[PDB]
Amino acid sequence: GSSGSSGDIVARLQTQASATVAIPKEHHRFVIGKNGEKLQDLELKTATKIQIPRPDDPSNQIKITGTKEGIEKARHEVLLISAEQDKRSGPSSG
Repeated sequence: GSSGSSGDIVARLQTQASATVAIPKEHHRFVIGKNGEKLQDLELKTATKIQIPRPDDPSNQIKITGTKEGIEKARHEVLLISAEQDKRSGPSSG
């Protein structure tokens, strides 16, 4: 037992929310893609509005807006990737 017990509290879905993910500017790239395809796929697959801060801005937290399910998908992916980096081992070859 580590996670779960999501539960569901009676709540309408006639609104829009927005969340953020605190990550290092070094991982922001791993979310955008080698040339700039990753972010694209995410924005679509999740159908959310991802917004990454400039490489000179003191803001290293990404913004995700959309459907409770959409933002979640992007938040779960953006985190999974950024997390793996933290558990790195050596010189990522390839």
